[PDB]
Amino acid sequence: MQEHYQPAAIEPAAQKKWDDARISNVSEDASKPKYYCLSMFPYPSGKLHMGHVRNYTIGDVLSRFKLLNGFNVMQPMGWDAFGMPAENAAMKNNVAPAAWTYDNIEYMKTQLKSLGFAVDWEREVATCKPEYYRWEQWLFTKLFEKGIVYRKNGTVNWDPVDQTVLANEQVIDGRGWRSGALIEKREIPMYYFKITDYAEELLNDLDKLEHWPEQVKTMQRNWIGKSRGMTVRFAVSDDSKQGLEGDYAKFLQVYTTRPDTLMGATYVAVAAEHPLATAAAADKPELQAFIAECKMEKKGVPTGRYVVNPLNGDKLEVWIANYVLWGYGDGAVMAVPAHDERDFEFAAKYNLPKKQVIAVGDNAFDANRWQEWYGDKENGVLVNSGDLDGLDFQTAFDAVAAKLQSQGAGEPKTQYRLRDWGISRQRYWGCPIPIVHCEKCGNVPVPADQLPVVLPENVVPDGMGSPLAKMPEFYETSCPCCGGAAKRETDTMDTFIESSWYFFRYMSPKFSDGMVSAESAKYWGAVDQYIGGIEHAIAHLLYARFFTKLMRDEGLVNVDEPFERLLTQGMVVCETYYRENDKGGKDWINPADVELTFDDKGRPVSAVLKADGLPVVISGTEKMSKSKNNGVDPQELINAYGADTARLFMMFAAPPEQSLEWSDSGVEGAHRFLRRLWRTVYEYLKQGGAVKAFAGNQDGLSKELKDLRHKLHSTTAKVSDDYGRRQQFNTAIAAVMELLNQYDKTDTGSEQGRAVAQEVLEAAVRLLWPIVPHICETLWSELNGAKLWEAGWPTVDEAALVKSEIEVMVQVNGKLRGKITVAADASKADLEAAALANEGAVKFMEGKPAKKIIVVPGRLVNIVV
Ligand SMILES: Nc1ncnc2c1ncn2[C@@H]1O[C@H](COP(=O)(O)OP(=O)(O)OP(=O)(O)O)[C@@H](O)[C@H]1O
Ligand SMILES: CC(C)C[C@H](N)CO
Ligand SMILES: [Mg+2]
Ligand SMILES: [Mg+2]
Ligand SMILES: [Zn+2]
Repeated sequence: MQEHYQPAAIEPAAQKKWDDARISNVSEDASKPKYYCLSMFPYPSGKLHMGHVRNYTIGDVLSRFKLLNGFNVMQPMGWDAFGMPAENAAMKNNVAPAAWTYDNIEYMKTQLKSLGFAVDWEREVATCKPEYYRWEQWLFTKLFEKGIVYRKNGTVNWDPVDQTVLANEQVIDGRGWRSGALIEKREIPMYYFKITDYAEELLNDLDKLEHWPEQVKTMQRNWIGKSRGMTVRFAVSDDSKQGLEGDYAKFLQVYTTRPDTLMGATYVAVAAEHPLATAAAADKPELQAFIAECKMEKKGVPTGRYVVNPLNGDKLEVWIANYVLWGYGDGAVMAVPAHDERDFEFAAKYNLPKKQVIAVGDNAFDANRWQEWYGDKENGVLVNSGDLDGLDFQTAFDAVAAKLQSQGAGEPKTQYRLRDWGISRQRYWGCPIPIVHCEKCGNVPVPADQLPVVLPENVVPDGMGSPLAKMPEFYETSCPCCGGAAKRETDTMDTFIESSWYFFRYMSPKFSDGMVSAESAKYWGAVDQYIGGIEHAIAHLLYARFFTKLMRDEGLVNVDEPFERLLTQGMVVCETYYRENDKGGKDWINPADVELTFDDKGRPVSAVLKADGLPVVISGTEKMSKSKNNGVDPQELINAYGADTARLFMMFAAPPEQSLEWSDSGVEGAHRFLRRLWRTVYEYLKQGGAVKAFAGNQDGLSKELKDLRHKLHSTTAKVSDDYGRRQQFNTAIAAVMELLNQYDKTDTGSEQGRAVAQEVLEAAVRLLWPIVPHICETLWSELNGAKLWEAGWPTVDEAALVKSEIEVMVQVNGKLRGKITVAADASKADLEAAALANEGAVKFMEGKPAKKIIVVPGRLVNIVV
């Protein structure tokens, strides 16, 4: 064994050894229980950085832990290679998108292989390859036939800088998710996935996800935004039917989420476009006037027409209001000023009545001043509401529904804030949309036998709109239904399509007859463990659940939910710098290329780019990001310190969910521990070579060696709990450091000492193998001739956890009066102290003090009083 810890020697050799053994290349093996551990795959948008090291080392620790515990572990990696992240990176580096993406993939694969993650590289996928994207084109056509995918014009989110529409989940603070530019509204036709058809299932199935962070589930619940409401019909009065036709002569229909307040409605408000607006305004120019202004600030006019409250018979006047849009669904609303602030305003304004139908506790009701308990929907009971009196919100809701339905005057109605998912993009680098536009047949899907519609890879976008829209060699084609001249769709699919199903593709990435083979889907089931940032909560983590339910309903998979456990690792953060460019954007600058000037107290005041000595903007600590050019490249840390140092630092510096600020001192501290581990094994082997590890009954072992075995097996129990239940890796390392601390203070030079040292060191290197496998593999081979991954996870010897104690009898004047339990090395004075604390001795000494305390070593204490 060499004295110096030399990562450049031992890390390539350990990786070759694992690769040759094919430890990470797995099949559908029914002999071992499956474990599918997945880290969210990266965009080819730059070099990986130490934040990726944290993400992917967490996954590797969990994978290697389960591997040592006898699971069939699939841990796959691949490339989220289509769409805006890869294409924008290519354009920023003046490379064609395809050439950029494939070269960047090769660099990222080199970076990850140097880190020694236990990855099944035979399951590698690149989502920009036709072998991948043909299957999402397939699913698209299947769903398009059923109307679950559809094309429709409408108002959309337009990003003027990325020059594309965006989905609602890609608008962050009114800005595009990659550009940071303010989003505009445009009317552009788009292709949509009808995710609202699955809104109830996507909401309710969140309750299944006991092992997701509550915050992720709450964010998705609020994004879906279910509201249980009530459709309510007010019959039009017999004298207000002039001009109306059809159902609009019969009743006025409204939607409300407070049907518990229906007994308190005092008027209704109607849109300027709703038919009763027109009928009342037909002979009313002062009403056509309001209609014209309309066709915020609440303005309203009475119409003279009246409708009838179905629950109490009240006649209510219909109002035109500018706050009622002809897209409301009904285009008309009821008004309860006593319990809704908006209605309280528009009724205090126009002096419209306010009737109280809710009481919350003993709060007085002032009909002149609004209070926020008027809107309390959780702690209220109904008043002035007939047989609804005394009901709470949920009970009154169901009772109002029964009432309305008994007379056919209403029914429950659910709405959602969720809107359908707009997926088409005016961008080149993405999956082609398998649609052909025929002047005779309409928008027709490309038949399955003609998929994929292949994206040409030799395109350099000119930065002026959709490049495929300028390529008749791509879009001129024949109609698949009639054979006539037609045009391919030139919009492409958004990147989030590929990431919504890649975790199924990993199960059978070479399956050429479908998205995923039935046999492999049945074997791997769902992802047991998913690791990625909380930034994915509203987009990917919602889209992926939706796609899973789609594929299940197509009969491709048999799970309802893609990810069983989710760990959202904290962000590695570091300094950021940029310059404003002449295009109005920001050129981000790596901290390594910056020279800082400081203060008298150490404040960074100015910063310059070393290349030109010209200023840069100090932007402050922020998430390490490829797109902000602030990453620390792990390959450079590996070249200087070794991959194990990079991995150990990221696992030790904080609990995995906590933000982790970059520091060079953290790097050196991790390396010094690895030197300590190396030196500890080297010095042990130097003084006699390896021996058979202690095992079995430990009677006859010295107290110091028993204490070390207690610490050893306590440490195994703790690390096991930390990897397997708590998923906390910093405390596992600290626990092994404490074991080594005790080892250092223990004399292990004797024959039994060396046996215990071997046991300690064999356990330590296995306990740490998931975190720093290179050094642990190498040290194990110097200690022990067997294969580490065949020796398995260390076992807790419960016999080693029993404390060394003795029971001593206490007497008073010779008569035995009790029994005490003392440490095995307790002094004679500890026995005297403990014996005089025995309730038997105290009770039978009768207050008298001891005349003498006879002690027989470790057997008997005799208190003479
Ligand atoms: N600073 C970071 N700390 C921890 N995990 C990170 C960090 N940056 C990215 N990740 C994680 O790495 C995975 C891949 O993300 P991605 O490819 O978007 O990297 P990125 O640095 O965010 O790139 P980009 O800036 O182009 O979005 C995700 O699970 C993401 O949460
Ligand atoms: C699962 C994917 C949406 C992850 C992205 N490629 C990185 O944020
Ligand atoms: Mg369950
Ligand atoms: Mg990212
Ligand atoms: Zn046709």
